[PDB]
Amino acid sequence: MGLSDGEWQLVLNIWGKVEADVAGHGQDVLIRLFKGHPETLEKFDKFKHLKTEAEMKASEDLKKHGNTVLTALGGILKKKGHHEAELKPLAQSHATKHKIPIKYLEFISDAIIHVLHSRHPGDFGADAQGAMNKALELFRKDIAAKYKELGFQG
Ligand code: HEM
Repeated sequence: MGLSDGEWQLVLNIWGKVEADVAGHGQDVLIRLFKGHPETLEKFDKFKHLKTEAEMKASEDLKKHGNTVLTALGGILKKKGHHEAELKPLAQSHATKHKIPIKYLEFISDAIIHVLHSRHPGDFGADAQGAMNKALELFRKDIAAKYKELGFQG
């Protein structure tokens, strides 16, 4: 499931573009996630009134969440697979406190890739697409294993 050094370089180069506007990218990720998979939105009582894309884009609170999520994921990606320390608290909260179904991590991975195509079509070529897919697959695989270790089957 690992990535080569070259693959990690493609991942971190496109992530570098995300880092120019972490909150905005993160907002767009959550908009894609919530619109495409409304069951995910249901996990956020505070966002229940957000129905349209425009309403979601207008929400500074959703933007803050976008920043939270992509800040943590960026920290994980920069470790190039050596992310035990970063993954531990995230698995613990999402498995045992928030109880977020493991499938939703696939949905958010898809959403990240959608946003990268949307914002960076010139710089997100097929090699970067493949490498980013591998990186998100590794993250998902590792956090799914932790979910089970923690006793969360959802
Ligand atoms: C790339 C995947 C994700 C990352 C990096 C991520 C990151 C985080 C971080 C850093 C926090 C705050 C600290 C904590 O409680 O752990 C958090 C809180 C939370 N996350 Fe996630 N998250 C991810 C995916 C999801 C998904 C897919 C959902 C639900 C659909 C979700 C639901 C929550 C909820 C309900 C909270 C508590 C919200 C609050 O009370 O403010 N997360 N997330």
